[PDB]
Amino acid sequence: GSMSSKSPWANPKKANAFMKCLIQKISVSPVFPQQEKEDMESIVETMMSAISGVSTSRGSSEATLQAMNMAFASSMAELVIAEDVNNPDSIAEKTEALSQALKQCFRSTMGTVNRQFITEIKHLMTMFAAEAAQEAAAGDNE
Repeated sequence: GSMSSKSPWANPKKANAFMKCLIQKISVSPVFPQQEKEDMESIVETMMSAISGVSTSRGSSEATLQAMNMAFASSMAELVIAEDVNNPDSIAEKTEALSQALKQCFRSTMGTVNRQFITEIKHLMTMFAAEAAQEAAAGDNE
């Protein structure tokens, strides 16, 4: 909103709602296969496990905020890499859906249209996928 506290992963309570919001959108599987849902479910449990590992409930750290934020993007990026190499067309549709999901999820949580996280996530996702794709292309050379 006009004035809102920037507590993305800082507050697990809102983090859970934010994550579930994005997770459920993906779980809809309108274009992506339900196979990814099972992997995603494992990722969600792992991310929650990681949070538990970081702290039982009370505790915070800059390392955690950055590592977990990067970790969420990295896990999605890994899924993106597989889809990108196998079929980049899917990525275009998938990113459009994700863009919509991010906008709706952020507005439904923090209610802030900051695209700093979106830009960072997209940048890392594109950078990681691009690098991976180049490696995949190099591996599958002629």
